[PDB]
Amino acid sequence: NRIKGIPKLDDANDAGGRNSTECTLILTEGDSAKTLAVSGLGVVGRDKYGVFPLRGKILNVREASHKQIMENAEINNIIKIVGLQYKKNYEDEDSLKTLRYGKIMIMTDQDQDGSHIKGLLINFIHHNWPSLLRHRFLEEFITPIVKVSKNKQEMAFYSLPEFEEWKSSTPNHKKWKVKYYKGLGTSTSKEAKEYFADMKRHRIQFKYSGPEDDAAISLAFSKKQIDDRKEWLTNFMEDRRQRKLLGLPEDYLYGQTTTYLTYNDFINKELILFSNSDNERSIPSMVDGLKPGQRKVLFTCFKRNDKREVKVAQLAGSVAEMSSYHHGEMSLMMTIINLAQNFVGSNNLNLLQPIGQFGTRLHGGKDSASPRYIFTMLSSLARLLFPPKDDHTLKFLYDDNQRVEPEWYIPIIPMVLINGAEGIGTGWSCKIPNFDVREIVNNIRRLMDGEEPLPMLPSYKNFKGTIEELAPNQYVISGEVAILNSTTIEISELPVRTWTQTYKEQVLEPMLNGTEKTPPLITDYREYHTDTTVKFVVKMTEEKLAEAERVGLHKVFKLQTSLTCNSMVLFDHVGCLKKYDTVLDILRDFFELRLKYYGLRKEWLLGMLGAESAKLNNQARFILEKIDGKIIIENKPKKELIKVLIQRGYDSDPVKAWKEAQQKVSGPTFNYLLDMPLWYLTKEKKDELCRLRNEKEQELDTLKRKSPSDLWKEDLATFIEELEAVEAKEKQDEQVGLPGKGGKAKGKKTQMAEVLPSPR
Amino acid sequence: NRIKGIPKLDDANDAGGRNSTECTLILTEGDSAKTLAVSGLGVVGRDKYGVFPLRGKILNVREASHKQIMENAEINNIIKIVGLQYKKNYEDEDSLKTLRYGKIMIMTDQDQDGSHIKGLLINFIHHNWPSLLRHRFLEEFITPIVKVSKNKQEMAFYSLPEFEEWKSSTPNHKKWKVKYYKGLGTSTSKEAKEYFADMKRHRIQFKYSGPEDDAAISLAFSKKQIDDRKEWLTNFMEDRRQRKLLGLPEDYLYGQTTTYLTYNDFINKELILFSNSDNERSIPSMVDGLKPGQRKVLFTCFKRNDKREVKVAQLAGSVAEMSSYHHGEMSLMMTIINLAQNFVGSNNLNLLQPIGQFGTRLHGGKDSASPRYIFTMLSSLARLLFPPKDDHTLKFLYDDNQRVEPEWYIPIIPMVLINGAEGIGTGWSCKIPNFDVREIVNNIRRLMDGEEPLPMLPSYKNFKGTIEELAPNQYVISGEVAILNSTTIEISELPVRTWTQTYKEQVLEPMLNGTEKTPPLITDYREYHTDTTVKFVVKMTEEKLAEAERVGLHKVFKLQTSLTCNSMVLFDHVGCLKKYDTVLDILRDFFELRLKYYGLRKEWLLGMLGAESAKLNNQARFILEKIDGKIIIENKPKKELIKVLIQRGYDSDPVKAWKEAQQKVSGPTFNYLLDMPLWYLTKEKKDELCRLRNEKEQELDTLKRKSPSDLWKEDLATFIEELEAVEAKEKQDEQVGLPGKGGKAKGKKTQMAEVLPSPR
DNA sequence: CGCGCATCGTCATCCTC
DNA sequence: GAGGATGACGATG
DNA sequence: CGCGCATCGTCATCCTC
DNA sequence: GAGGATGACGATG
Ligand SMILES: COc1cc([C@@H]2c3cc4c(cc3[C@@H](O[C@@H]3O[C@@H]5CO[C@@H](C)O[C@H]5[C@H](O)[C@H]3O)[C@H]3COC(=O)[C@H]23)OCO4)cc(OC)c1O
Ligand SMILES: COc1cc([C@@H]2c3cc4c(cc3[C@@H](O[C@@H]3O[C@@H]5CO[C@@H](C)O[C@H]5[C@H](O)[C@H]3O)[C@H]3COC(=O)[C@H]23)OCO4)cc(OC)c1O
Repeated sequence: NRIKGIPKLDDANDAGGRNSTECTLILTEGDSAKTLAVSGLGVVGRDKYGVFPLRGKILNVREASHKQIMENAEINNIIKIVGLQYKKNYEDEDSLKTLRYGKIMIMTDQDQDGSHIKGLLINFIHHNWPSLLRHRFLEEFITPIVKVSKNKQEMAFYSLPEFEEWKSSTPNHKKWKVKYYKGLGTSTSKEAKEYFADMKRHRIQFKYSGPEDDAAISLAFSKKQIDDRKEWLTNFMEDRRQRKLLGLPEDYLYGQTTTYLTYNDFINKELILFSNSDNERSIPSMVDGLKPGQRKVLFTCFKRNDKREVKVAQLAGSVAEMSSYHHGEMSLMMTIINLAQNFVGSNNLNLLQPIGQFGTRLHGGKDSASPRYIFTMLSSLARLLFPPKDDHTLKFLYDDNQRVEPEWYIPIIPMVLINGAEGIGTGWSCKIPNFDVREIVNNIRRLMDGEEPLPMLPSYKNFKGTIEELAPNQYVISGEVAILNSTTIEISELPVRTWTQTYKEQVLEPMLNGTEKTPPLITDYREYHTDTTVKFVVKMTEEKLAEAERVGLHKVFKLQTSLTCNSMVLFDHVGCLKKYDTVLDILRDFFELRLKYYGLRKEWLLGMLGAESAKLNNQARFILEKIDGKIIIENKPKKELIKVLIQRGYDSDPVKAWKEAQQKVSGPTFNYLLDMPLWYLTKEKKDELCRLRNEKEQELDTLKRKSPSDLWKEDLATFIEELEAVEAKEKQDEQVGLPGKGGKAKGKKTQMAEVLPSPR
Repeated sequence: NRIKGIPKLDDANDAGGRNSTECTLILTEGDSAKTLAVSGLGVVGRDKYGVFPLRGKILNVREASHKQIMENAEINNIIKIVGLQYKKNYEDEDSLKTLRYGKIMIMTDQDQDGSHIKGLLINFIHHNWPSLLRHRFLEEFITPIVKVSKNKQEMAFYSLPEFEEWKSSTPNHKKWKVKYYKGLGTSTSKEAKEYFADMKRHRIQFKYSGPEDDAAISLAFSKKQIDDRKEWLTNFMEDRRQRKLLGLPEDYLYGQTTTYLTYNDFINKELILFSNSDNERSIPSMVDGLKPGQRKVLFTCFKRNDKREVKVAQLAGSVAEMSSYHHGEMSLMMTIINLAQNFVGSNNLNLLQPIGQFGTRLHGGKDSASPRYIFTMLSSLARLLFPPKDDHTLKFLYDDNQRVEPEWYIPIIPMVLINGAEGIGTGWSCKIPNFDVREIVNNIRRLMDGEEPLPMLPSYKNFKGTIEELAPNQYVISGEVAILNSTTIEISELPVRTWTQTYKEQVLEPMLNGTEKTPPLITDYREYHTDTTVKFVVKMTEEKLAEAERVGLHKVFKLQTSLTCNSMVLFDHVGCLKKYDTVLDILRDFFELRLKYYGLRKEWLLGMLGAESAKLNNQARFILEKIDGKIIIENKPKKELIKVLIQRGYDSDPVKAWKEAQQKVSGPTFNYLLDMPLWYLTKEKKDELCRLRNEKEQELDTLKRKSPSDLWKEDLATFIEELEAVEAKEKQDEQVGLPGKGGKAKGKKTQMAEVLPSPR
């Protein structure tokens, strides 16, 4: 009785023989954990140790079809390794002895990712074998997350709140050399030996008491308890907000040694952190509409200038190095590719430039090449969207004592209304279609005036399809068809979410031949597709055309598309989630949040210009004094020079003062009055400085004269000019994409008016 | 008759039916070529087009065992796709019609890599079916390498000599916008349409006339014609040297349209370039002993400072970006890993620092983690090995109008004698064992004195094994065994090339049990292996120990290792290959090449110090003149100031003069006399400058007084101090690697003296 | 260096007793 | 006792 | 994101009629 | 003619 199916399994010495109850099956996530286990178990033993590497997410068997259960080979092989039988109750001790193993130990990192794997495993086990949750069948192995060392003294920490309490309870901080442990590649064999030297500290079992815990086990895995999970997340968010406001430290686990672990606290304390993290990283906020990955990428791009092009794979490492990215490399490259996509039906305004094959509009749009095959370059719109002067507005986080990206940004327009926010998280989701960019400026101007803004319509770049709204939060999108002759027909325009391969396989194949129930509808079809436009030389029987007209062209060819927008939940500026009703309310909230910052920017600009103004004034006064002549330069000591500078009414460095009043808002400094070359002593330099000192005075007087209003329009004027330039470049690209072919012929076309089923 | 084995094959419409002679099978290297073909053939057609992607190198069937032929599944599937039969002659037209295809078109890039694939394919076909080389069975598809564009005017170029002739024949260079085409990811569908628009230009067939060409076909594929290939490479190298000396341009192919292609020119012109490139990139030179990949990595590392650590995957992109690396990413990361390995038996002096798991000495040393899992940091020895002042000695290449790495370097010691040169190329190879680093300094000192240097012995870091040389260019290496008791035995030291897993599987398993012919030799064994040391608690019958002693301990346990060093072929400073005889001759040649550069460095340093010396002298004179006072600073025009500076004997910028005399070796410049701040007018600055101007004079007088000799020893003194510091750090690491265990017990040990078989 | 299984939740079709 | 067969190998496809 | 086949040539074992 | 079943989906394992 031995396993020979997969070679990756570490067959134990007693796996299949005597002492089946003492056989231990270890599940290791990822693949580096397998190497760590092979390197570490060489000292402890090999008899009661069978290691199996894990791939990743586990298929949820609680809600799946019978065909779906037999799909993943690995899940099926788990039974072959263990020996489970669905139609047999494992209640008697002999039934437990029958199994090839007696205990299952799973090990994960201190991150929240392992919580999902543990929950999926508990679901897979309890869904068919609840009675096995009381016979010491499951246990857990843990790892450290951070270690401090000073003078050969090490301390173990397994929780971030534990580390925070250690910092709050110990004096002389920044003395213990700190070392983070984000992944498995950091640990070595010498550390694994110490890890396996103490089993009572890491090898911790579980405990089950009362059926009520099973309800919690079902809480995160029931499709009928969505509102219950919503209330659960709401209670947790309220508790966290109250604790942060009161400043009381939260609770954590693994403070001292533990033998068992209750399921109720296990669900209420560990998996909830993964749920909160997934929700924070999945859906963007309403202020800037940017996800944390896009935020890190854009911040790293802002860090440099990037005048020339740059590789994607090379940029991903630079982003991960400074943004503290700890989610592999594939996800970041995928996010960069999604930011790079700008074809029709995907986005309306990108932050990069299309260089290479970023996926066409024919086959899924995901047929792009390797990130190193393709190149990229920053766009010119980002400079106007995020002005650099806004760097002094938001407060950055402090991780690793490093200046990192902020929590959000302040754009000139809501990005959710221009690129769409499609986020799927726990408790809620977000799906907002695109709109027109030209109407946004008119709406903002009308709102600045104080009039009721007109209702908007979902628009797309390079899309001539009309959209009519019958019921609120519901939209119908149809394409355009051209009838050249009573026999020939051509589809002019396709609606959103229409891929060439999918539409072909789902429409042309059933219509071409006679299916099991439908006669062959079409007689001929051709696909002269260009890079962006489509062509359909399709022939049809004239008699069948009348029936198609009576039924409906959009109905027969399936050109109609219905969408509903109800999940208007976004992260507020504070951090809460509120289900919204209309777009205009979101625009008004953004307008108020933006109005709050005109005074802040004005206060930051006011006085800052005055600082350099006074500095130049003092420099000019020093030059005039030198022209008159009182300060002897004949090897005078610096002490007398500083004394004269103080006695003659010369202030210190204003830039130093503004820098000092930034963290929380010897003696005098006069380096700037002595770091000036002799070129200042020339006539031309003095003449140009005499007006350079007034060039700043003009702007200072204008700022003292101008109001906080009338600035948004002046800022938008340059943006509209740049947008017209970008549209001219797009028209030039269309001229480049012009082969020299003839224009589309005019033909009869109609749009069907679907009866309103009064849905919702 | 259809193919259903692999889904990757693009089944043609006529593949298996009528018109078998007209069926065309296309072989595409890599995987991007398959996407390019799918994107391009959509316009031309799909009936007579069957595309198959290629994996890479092809197994050589001309010299392989019968078992080896049936190993690669892809090679076997090639027959299933085509329909070849080994025991059937395809001479009659009906036999050609029987095959599923009539023509084979292969396409590769303009690089030399495709030449190897084409040669392997020609070998695979001709080895069993020569008669098929005369019936239009094979053809070729080509791609561009570079394109120029200006004012909507494009020109195609397929050869680097063609591009050189175009540059030499056309005026107004740097006007046509150039675009390189190194790989397949650069080309787009719009370019593929133009590529397939002209078949007569790219689709070129072949021609065979006379059996003599077959000899050339065998020349690059015969294991008995090694000397013939050596003469062939020698003739080509001599011809290239003569053509470069005479300045005559070489010959190239694809100048005009061609219908056929002779095999003789095909072998003598295209594959020879791949052979030369592989030979240039495989074996390092004798001057620095660094391969081009190591050279690019080290140059990129020199470009930056790298005070902190850095990732390997992140560094690889930065190396590829500046060094013009066009060989993927895996090879560069593998080269970095090889540079990072410093364990016993691999290297003696690395250029990096071990951070992470770089592979242990237990399982092949190739069990390291992902390049992003591990970190790296530059060592401190590189600063002394390659002084920055040597940057003005060698002339860098000019690729893409960019300053790139040089062709070689000038180290203080020959790297081949400290890290080994193991290169395998066409025509020759190189395998040089390691030696002792301490003896190199003594040998160099003795050579500088003028005495005959003592013979050296191959040494290794942390290796106590003795080596005795009986015959020249031959070495015997043995380990050490400890006999604790008449029954117990332990192996103290293992010889070079001894891996724990391999030695165990090849020695302990046959000795433990009774094999088909040998009784069980050992009775027990234990493996208490540490990170570096080994332990063997092995028991043996006392009676069998006497027989083992009579036969030989090194002989029975296979502890002896024999190696011969005969391939002493290295690239000379000129570029030629000369088979060397002894190491001392190599040391003398390196000593002469190094002596040639003392005068060059002295000439570069002489005058350069004088330039800043005169500059500081002029600055001090200007300060003294200002103390006396003649130059009025009252808004005087710059023209009068320049006139006074000229009339008072003040020279221009010497740094500008040295910069001008570097490429081939308004009016005056006085910016440095006016770019000085007022701090120079202070007493302390003047007092410190009065001695700073003489600090350079002291070194200048010392250089004028010192000789070109006595500099190498002074340079080596700091290097020996740093080497002692590095060895102290290694001893500190050994103290870190000290668990606290007891020392190895003293025991009887012996080294066998093998009889000399007088080999070679 | 291309190959491949899933998660959270929301919704458009869609088909049969 | 000697010649064909088996792997060691290091950059690249 | 780990999985896997080869090339150029040189040489150490190595084993059987 | 209505309710359970099937995929669309976007960041990560
Ligand atoms: C191999 O070893 C491990 C794999 C993984 C998974 C994974 C799992 C897979 C799988 C593929 C992958 C792969 O992701 C895939 O990338 C693809 C690239 O973008 C587009 C094309 O499509 C993506 C797939 O949607 C995604 O699934 C890995 C990337 O990083 C991960 O986290 C992924 O196909 C089969 O099951 C986790 C591990 O432990 C931490 C492992 O040890
Ligand atoms: C998948 O598609 C393609 C693959 C290739 C080969 C390749 C071929 C392989 C194969 C693996 C590989 C892989 O290299 C492997 O890296 C490994 C990593 O370092 C150590 C561990 O061991 C190396 C292998 O020795 C090497 O073989 C590719 C890396 O870049 C290449 O050039 C390699 O295993 C099976 O056959 C070329 C192509 O066309 C351009 C392709 O389209």
